[PDB]
Amino acid sequence: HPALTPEQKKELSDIAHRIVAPGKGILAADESTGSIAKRLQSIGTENTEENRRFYRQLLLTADDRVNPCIGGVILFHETLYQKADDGRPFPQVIKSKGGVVGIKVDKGVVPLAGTNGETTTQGLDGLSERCAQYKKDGADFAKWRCVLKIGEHTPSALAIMENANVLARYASICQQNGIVPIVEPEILPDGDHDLKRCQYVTEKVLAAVYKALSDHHIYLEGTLLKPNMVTPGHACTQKYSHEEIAMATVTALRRTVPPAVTGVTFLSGGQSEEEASINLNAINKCPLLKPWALTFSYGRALQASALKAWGGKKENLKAAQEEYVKRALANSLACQGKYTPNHAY
Amino acid sequence: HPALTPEQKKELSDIAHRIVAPGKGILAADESTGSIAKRLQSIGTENTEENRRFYRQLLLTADDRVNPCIGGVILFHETLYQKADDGRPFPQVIKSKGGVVGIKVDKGVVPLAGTNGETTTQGLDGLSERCAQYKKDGADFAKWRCVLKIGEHTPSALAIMENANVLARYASICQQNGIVPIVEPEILPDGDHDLKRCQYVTEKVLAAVYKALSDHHIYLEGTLLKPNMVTPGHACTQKYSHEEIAMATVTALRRTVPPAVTGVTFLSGGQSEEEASINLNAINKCPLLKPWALTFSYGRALQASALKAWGGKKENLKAAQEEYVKRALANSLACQGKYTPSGSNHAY
Amino acid sequence: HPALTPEQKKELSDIAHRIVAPGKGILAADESTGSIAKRLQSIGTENTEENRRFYRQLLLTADDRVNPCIGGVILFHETLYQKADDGRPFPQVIKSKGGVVGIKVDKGVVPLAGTNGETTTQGLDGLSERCAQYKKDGADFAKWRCVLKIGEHTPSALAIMENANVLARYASICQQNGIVPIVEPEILPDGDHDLKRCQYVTEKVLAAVYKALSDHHIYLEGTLLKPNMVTPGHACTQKYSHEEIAMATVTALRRTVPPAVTGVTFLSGGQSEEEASINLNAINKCPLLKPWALTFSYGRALQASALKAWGGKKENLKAAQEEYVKRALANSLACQGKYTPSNHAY
Amino acid sequence: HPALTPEQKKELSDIAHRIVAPGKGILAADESTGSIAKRLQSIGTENTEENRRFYRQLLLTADDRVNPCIGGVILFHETLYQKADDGRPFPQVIKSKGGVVGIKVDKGVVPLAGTNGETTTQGLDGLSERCAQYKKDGADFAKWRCVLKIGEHTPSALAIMENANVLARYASICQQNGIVPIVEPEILPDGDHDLKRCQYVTEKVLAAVYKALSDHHIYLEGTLLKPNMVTPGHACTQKYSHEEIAMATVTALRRTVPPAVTGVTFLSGGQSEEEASINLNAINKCPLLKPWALTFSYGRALQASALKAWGGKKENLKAAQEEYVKRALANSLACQGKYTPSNHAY
Ligand SMILES: O=P(O)(O)Oc1ccc2cc(OP(=O)(O)O)ccc2c1
Ligand SMILES: O=P(O)(O)Oc1ccc2cc(OP(=O)(O)O)ccc2c1
Ligand SMILES: O=P(O)(O)Oc1ccc2cc(OP(=O)(O)O)ccc2c1
Ligand SMILES: O=P(O)(O)Oc1ccc2cc(OP(=O)(O)O)ccc2c1
Repeated sequence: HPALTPEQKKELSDIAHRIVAPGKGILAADESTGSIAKRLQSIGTENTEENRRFYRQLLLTADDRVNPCIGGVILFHETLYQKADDGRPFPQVIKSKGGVVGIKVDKGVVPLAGTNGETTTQGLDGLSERCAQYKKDGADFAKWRCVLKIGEHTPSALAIMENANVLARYASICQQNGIVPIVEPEILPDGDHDLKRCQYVTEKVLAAVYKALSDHHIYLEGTLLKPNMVTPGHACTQKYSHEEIAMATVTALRRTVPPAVTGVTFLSGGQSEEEASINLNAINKCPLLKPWALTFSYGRALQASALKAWGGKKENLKAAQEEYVKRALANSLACQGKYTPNHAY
Repeated sequence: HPALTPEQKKELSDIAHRIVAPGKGILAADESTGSIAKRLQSIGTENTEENRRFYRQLLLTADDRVNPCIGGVILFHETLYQKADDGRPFPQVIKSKGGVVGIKVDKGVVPLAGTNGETTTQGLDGLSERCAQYKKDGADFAKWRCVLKIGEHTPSALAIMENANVLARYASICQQNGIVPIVEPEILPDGDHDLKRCQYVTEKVLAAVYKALSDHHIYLEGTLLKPNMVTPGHACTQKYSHEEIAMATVTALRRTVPPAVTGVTFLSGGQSEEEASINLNAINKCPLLKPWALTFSYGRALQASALKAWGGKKENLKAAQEEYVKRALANSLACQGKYTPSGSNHAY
Repeated sequence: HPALTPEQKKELSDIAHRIVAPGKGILAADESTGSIAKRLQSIGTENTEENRRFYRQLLLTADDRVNPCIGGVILFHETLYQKADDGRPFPQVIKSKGGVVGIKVDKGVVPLAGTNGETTTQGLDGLSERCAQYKKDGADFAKWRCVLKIGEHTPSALAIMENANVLARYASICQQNGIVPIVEPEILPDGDHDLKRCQYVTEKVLAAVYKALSDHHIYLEGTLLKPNMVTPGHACTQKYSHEEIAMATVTALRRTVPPAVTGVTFLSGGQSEEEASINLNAINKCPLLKPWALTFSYGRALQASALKAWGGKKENLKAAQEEYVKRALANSLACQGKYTPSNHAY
Repeated sequence: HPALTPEQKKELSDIAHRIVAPGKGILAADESTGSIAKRLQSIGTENTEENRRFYRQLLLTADDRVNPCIGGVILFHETLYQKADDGRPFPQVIKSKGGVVGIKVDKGVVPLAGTNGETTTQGLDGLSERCAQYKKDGADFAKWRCVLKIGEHTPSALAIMENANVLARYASICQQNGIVPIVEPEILPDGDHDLKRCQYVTEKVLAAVYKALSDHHIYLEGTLLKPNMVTPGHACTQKYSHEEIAMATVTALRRTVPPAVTGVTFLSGGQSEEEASINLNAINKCPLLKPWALTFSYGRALQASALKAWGGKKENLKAAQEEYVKRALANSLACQGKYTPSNHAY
């Protein structure tokens, strides 16, 4: 009673490797209806199904310069079943440009009673049947987001254990259905903590994640990790260089992520488009041994400038697509250490 | 940042105590559509909504002799929103007879990959909103069933840990919504294992359950436990007395269940009606100290003869209700150690 | 492959029940040489082997009024091999008065690196052989003390897990050698935390303790628990009644201690002689259901006045023994709820 | 509350890297008195301190061809304080040849009650003081051996958790004293299980080991791992190539051992001299990515021919040393993948 056959393992490993192939990263376009509404609101655009469709089309149909930059695209359920103006389903559009289609499958955070505002994430019910259908409809990987926060009593032992366990359940169900799970334990940058505190918490969270994945018999070669970079908190007064951020990030990963993991696809969080590229580039130039692909799974850091240039106006299509292409090319170079605009750990 | 206020704790504790008050147990009538279908096929009756309504009505409207016997009734979702012939919602029927209304909220078992046929249970998604709605609609306690199996390499560490964890998540969400959770970690009797193997596994499962409930800040006084009795496997060749089953059961509970737990409501599993009554009565006569109510949460051990006597025929209503009443009375006496058919310590 | 046979289980259960039989508790006299030195220093007495022997003799040979009060006596290694003036080994003196002999077997606390001053406890190496010898030499139960502290980031997950685990190892070894283990996870009263914080930490620690005992296959009927009472911190500004202390303590125990545990023998900690008796009495009068004996395992709360009355002078023997008898009698009444000098909010 | 300062970290990391520098491995000569007795008995030699000293001297004073092969030497306590014929302490002999001195610090296995013959390991009591003394006396790394067995119900959850936890306690204490800990969770080859069963158990054990090291705040860059290679059981009838053994071994390590671990020093266990060299060579030629040194920490695989050529006779000194030197050279090439005498299926 092994969880997976050699054939199933090969399929998962091959998918995971395609997504993070050299020079490639992930466009994270899986904002739910409530979250994308706030993005559209920031440009005074109504949150209609058509406006959401057109915006996703804008990103997915950028010119072929993005093909070598984008190994995967994460979609929200609605977008997976939408079509471009030429009638092609968006999964077909993505594949025709050399991309793997991903689907976000979690159903949001819920409060953990007895904690200081901590959450876990729901979405396991009927997940297997959903994954089998998503697989039939063109998806080959999935995403599940857990959220943790650095504070006085947080993240607590309960929150670390519970989020690690539910990530492992999600990963197990995905792999039974031919879907590569992206494991996203995000530690929010909120607060005034410093770099080494983020590093400490990240190390503890990731140790818990991989012990849980082991307990649940997860095939690591058929997974990806989507962590926060190790950074000071948003309100931290002490300032750090990108090389220090890179060193703390790579050290934390080296202390917790088994080499069998196929790749690490960083979330951009609250970083600017340039900051996310500079940090990712510094991570890839960090002189330590890094036995996994180190690339991007960016939302805002790929979309910010495209969203503004668009402004909800059809005539700004080309201008908006150019901004996205410029960030896709930048981060493709960053994940190779080719982008130009220690014992203390 | 405590999970619950003193007012919320009092509500949950008062509910839990009402359900298992002396002489009272639970009617477990929460079979899902697929499971009740098998019950109806066994008496050649069609599985229609009306036949399900009629059958549930048959149990819930039995004469007032059941009132001091039934502290609680577990319903399936459909039944919570059905009505008796007089137009009364079934929850109002139950309450008017002194019972607390329960709702089963799990969404069935699912396979754990990498195990020898082991499962966990799903049903957490949107559970808080469901509990708030069920509370509004008259439910005060809930049920969630996890299933474990004694076998070669089972129950495994993973299966024990995961089922305990999901039970604790369910219990936490229930208590946030004023619903008393019934925690049901059922160890099936399938297999040829002997009595002391069942006792060992039951002790290990219950220790994991209560550590998980602690980790998730569960208020034990506002919970009930629905375990298997400790019995040999169905295929075991060695035979045991009811006194030995009782001693093994009470010993396992005394080694694992904190006295703050308000009550233990046993499942009947594959036991016959009489066997389940005799065993419960022996459990209550066991001379060891037992700091929780020890009563019943019975499905087939309350229903089997009523279902048969009914046979799907409206003219058999009174005869079917009489069979149910008889088992309700029997088990009311058994959960007091007062049941009669007339109506070594360190070896464990 | 059960850990114990029915015969080994009966032996352990019988011992545990003798120690905590109704009206009985434990004299904890197992201060090591460095700790008893501070006690003798407090009365201007030199810390010699003979002064330690004499002081322990004073306690162990008090008159027969203590016999129904004292179910057990915990000794330090040295004392287990000392003799009274009549030539009798101290274990024989204890047994002759109806007491079970206990031996402290831990080797003190050690720091946990990476923690905010937290410790675990050492003493497992060669413990099985030590237990076998102690059993031959008249001991039937043992004691092992872990120490946890309430503070900003303490007790940490690491400290709770590690102390629970080492207690389980100790208990397992003891039970293989016919010794009933007393499991002592002391949460110190140091600090300004309030009563509900102590209750919260005590509930979490004891849940960890009993999960570890389960994982290690410990026979609970052949164990005793020696916990702190649930009290405010020593420096807490909010004040509480003995009844609140009792309610918080009994509630924490009811939420964590399986009924199979044979007895709970409270440590006195920093409490005065009278405070420790009043609190134990209030615990036994608490109206909730308590399915285990609730009695005492007291050091200073049985010894403080005896030590002062002695003052190191052999001519104060009887006066000092009288002070210990008075506290033994007080606490025997208290563990029955017979001593006189909403639960949903917990 | 960080466990170590940057300076303490630098020292441990520097030591760890010196031991497993390219081409180098470890001579494991830390057999205790009882275990070396079995070795000497197999060559008809009396187990006296002098014969133990002479045999250890024979190994430690082998000619300078072993200097680039031997990065560290593990000694038993007795040997750390013995001297060569010329009066030089053995630690000075080792260092004068470019070797780091190691000390075995565990006190052997003890049974876990309630298990099917499983053990944990003892040795924590007073370990901090022992480590500080050993550091003073020339040791810079240590070894602690836990033993697990593949059987019907083994290794159990209890055995895995407890051995991982005690290994982490040992590692923590070592690092507080400037000693690099070698963590040895040996899964025995006993039994008739196949290669994938060993791989499965090895992955589960190592995942538990590294979670425990994380919980105890262990600095992984200042540690080494001494695991079993992944092999079929001794009584398994199915046959495997060295390339399959290598693939299963590297796959297991890639799934569990964080890249920050400085090196993996395989135990030889029951393997012959040639088999252990050939397997280590195939491990280093395995085409998968390996972010740690993969070298040897060998006892009998370095000593077997030398012990037999010696036969307890002083006049066989040079013939015996020659056999040891030949195996040090062989394994130095093997840990470089230069010794000569589908992946989804794992
Ligand atoms: O809860 P929902 O809004 O439905 O899901 C989310 C939540 C956060 C996200 C963040 C993203 O950017 P990045 O931080 O991954 O780079 C991209 C997509 C995201 C989708
Ligand atoms: O999965 P479902 O069938 O929908 O839910 C179930 C499963 C098992 C049951 C067993 C019962 O009898 P007892 O074993 O509690 O006495 C009573 C109700 C039950 C309901
Ligand atoms: O560390 P050592 O000194 O060797 O052992 C101790 C430590 C604390 C003690 C406290 C006591 O009083 P109580 O708290 O048990 O009532 C009695 C004996 C004690 C012995
Ligand atoms: O129990 P003790 O005898 O005191 O210690 C041991 C036990 C096993 C050993 C195995 C060795 O060979 P290898 O398996 O490390 O290659 C070398 C030294 C060993 C020492």
